[PDB]
Amino acid sequence: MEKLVQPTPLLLSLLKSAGAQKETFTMKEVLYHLGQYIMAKQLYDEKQQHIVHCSNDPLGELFGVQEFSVKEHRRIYAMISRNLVS
Ligand SMILES: CC1=N[C@@H](c2ccc(Cl)cc2)[C@@H](c2ccc(Cl)cc2)N1
Ligand SMILES: CC1=N[C@@H](c2ccc(Cl)cc2)[C@@H](c2ccc(Cl)cc2)N1
Repeated sequence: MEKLVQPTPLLLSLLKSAGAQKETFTMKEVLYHLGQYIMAKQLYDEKQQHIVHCSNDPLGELFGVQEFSVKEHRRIYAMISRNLVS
């Protein structure tokens, strides 16, 4: 069975605002809901669509960055892990 992870309060609140309805998730599920949030908030750069703008959004504080690239996967996993229960 795939390992389930447990978002801490702020990430959990974001995930549920995006439609999530449980407390533990596979990493694939966490990433899915985050992608939905980013899409819904229109955070992608208009010309460089790999870039997510966080400087005007609470996601910036959650991840601790101003922009990130969807192509930097290790970085994204790290930003999520800081928001998972150890
Ligand atoms: C969950 C997801 N599906 C893709 C998509 C792509 C286009 C559309 Cl219309 C819907 C979903 C992608 C996306 C969303 C927005 C942008 Cl700017 C770039 C990539 N995110
Ligand atoms: C273009 C695209 N690829 C997916 C992905 C899936 C996994 C990873 Cl590590 C990167 C991009 C998804 C995404 C983007 C950003 C986040 Cl935070 C979550 C999901 N959007």
